[PDB]
Amino acid sequence: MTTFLIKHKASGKFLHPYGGSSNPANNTKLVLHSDIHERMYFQFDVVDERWGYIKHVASGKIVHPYGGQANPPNETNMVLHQDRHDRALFAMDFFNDNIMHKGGKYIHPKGGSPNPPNNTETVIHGDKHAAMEFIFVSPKNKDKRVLVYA
Repeated sequence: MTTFLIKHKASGKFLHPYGGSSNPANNTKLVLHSDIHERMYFQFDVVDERWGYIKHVASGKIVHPYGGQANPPNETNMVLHQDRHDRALFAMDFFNDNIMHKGGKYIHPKGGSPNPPNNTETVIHGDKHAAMEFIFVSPKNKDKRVLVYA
């Protein structure tokens, strides 16, 4: 199914598991990093119309708010975990360019910087601004948007 990079729009860095492993342990944090390789490729498993799991290709683990809450508060870390459940549902809003968790909050770089350094953690946060925007691009062309829903 269609593979993509999650690119932070303001800085051009990508979502990675911290340490870049092909098999990250449960609860490894998701960070921003400039490197491109097969261990930062993602896919999107549609569950219910806009909602689905954001899946790390190399390991098959998916994105979760740490602790798996329905309504994680601001600053909750994004991590990878093997479990599938409704608290790991996100919508990939490719029109407003953001990623929304089921509870209504978004993925941010921690600190909200438009230029986070390599290995900055990502967190849940309710705010909307230029620095929490993400676009979904081809592994072979980091400037070409791809359709994550098909």
